[PDB]
Amino acid sequence: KICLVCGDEASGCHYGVLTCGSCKVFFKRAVEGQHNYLCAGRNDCIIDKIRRKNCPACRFRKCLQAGMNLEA
Amino acid sequence: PPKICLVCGDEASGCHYGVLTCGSCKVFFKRAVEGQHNYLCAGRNDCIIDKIRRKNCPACRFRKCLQAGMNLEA
DNA sequence: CCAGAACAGAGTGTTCTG
DNA sequence: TCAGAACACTCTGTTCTG
Ligand SMILES: [Zn+2]
Ligand SMILES: [Zn+2]
Ligand SMILES: [Zn+2]
Ligand SMILES: [Zn+2]
Repeated sequence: KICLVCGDEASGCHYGVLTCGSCKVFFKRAVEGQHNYLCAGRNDCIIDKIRRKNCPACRFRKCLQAGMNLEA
Repeated sequence: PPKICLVCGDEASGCHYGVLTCGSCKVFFKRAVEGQHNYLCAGRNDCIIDKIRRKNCPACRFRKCLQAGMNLEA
């Protein structure tokens, strides 16, 4: 019931990992797209519902470390 | 040499709300003071604020504005 | 149930003005 | 001079569709 990325209420298993709908589309957009993501911190940034917009670099790292896969 | 924003280090357009700043930090500060927002640092509150990363942490950005002396009083 | 599309909002940064 | 209004943009998030 809890997104393994941001801790928000999960909508199901997306791309191999239990996640919220916001993290689902964020991950796909991050993989397929082109951005400039740069951590302003130490790359330990806290990712939760309120702060997940703060550091997409760390959020995307968490997605990957959680094992999210587009071909899953 | 161009003038430098004391908040994010971008090119400064002049002195805004008491401090030499870029236009983006000018309008960011006004909106932060007047508005209701959720600003919580995801870091240690030491976050780097520059032109590229200034959008990352409005909490640290606002802190820098205040520490630089920005105010609406004059 | 889930992927992707369609739709919509938050926050930002610029130009324009007196 | 600098403060304010307002538009357009990016990144984001929810509802809809197959
Ligand atoms: Zn999530
Ligand atoms: Zn980070
Ligand atoms: Zn600035
Ligand atoms: Zn911060």
